[PDB]
Amino acid sequence: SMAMKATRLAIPDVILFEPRVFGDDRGFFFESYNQRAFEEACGHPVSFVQDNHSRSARGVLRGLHYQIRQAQGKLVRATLGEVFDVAVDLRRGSPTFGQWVGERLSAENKRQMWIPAGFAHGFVVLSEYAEFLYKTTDFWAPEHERCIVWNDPELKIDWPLQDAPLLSEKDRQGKAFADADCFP
Amino acid sequence: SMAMKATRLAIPDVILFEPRVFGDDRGFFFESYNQRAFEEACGHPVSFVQDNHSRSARGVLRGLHYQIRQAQGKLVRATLGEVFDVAVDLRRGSPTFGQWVGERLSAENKRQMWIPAGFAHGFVVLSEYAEFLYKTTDFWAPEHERCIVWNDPELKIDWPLQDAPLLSEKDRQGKAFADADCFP
Repeated sequence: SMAMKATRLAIPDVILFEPRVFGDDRGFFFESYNQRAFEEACGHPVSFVQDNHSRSARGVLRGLHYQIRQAQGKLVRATLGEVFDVAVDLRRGSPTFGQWVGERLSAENKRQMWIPAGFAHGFVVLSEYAEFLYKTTDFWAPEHERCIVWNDPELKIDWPLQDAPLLSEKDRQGKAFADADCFP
Repeated sequence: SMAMKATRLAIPDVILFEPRVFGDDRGFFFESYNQRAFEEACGHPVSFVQDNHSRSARGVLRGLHYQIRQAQGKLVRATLGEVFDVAVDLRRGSPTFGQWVGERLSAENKRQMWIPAGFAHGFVVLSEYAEFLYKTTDFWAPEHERCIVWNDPELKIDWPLQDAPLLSEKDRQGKAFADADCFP
């Protein structure tokens, strides 16, 4: 069925993609996205309207973000460095509501995650510096972004970390999972 | 067009040659290679810089070899015994990427295969002993040879075998087609 690997995770709708590479470390070529494979993989059509690119230093943790209005699916990867990327299922009635999955994505391993509408998203940087890019199905609007605090006790996420995250004020002020409005 | 038969296989760039023989089993003469016929057959110039000769016993399977750097076309035959020789297309964008073809080459049938740059190559010995020789367009460098495991499930190669291959450690440690770096 492919020519990039696709693997459903503990939470099935969340998918990990692995591009096939051609060439080697001194020259290589790879497909970072293929509408056909991606749609066959996720089982439905998708339109990406915005691409976002960011750079953040070791230990920066941007996180537990999601928009309830102007909801968005996100396809994320690391073109530089290594992050641990996390997805939380906040879908009304989901059998896996309140569950999370996480994976290391890096420029070396070239892995990506699709995180559908209805999930909260986050990552922490593990390398000296990380460059993160994602494609979304709708635009990032601050007036609509909610947040769940990274270190929430019930989610009890396994941050491969071992040093306090450098968080933004906003993310520090994150809501407790218990108090979090979730997705219809 | 000839005076050795040339036949394109299911994967067109891979060619099977059959020399015309003169004489018989108690004396015979045949042309194992003719720059002119070969170039007309394969459609472009070729230079061969190294010839390799090997002897291996029944069931030895040396395989799924290719070099991405110092890439090589290979023209192979059996001067003694019988092998089943296999070619796998690993060319970025090839319509037949991930496809394979195989043929029995022997000292008796005198058949040969041209396996261009961009393919992985392998053979298993079917006779008591086999002597294998090939001409390549660039030199065998171990520091560059990659390998796909002979019994890969997706390639699902039809090894006329019926007994476990005696493999080298290296070939045992072969990569899965899925994880294999391929040719730009």
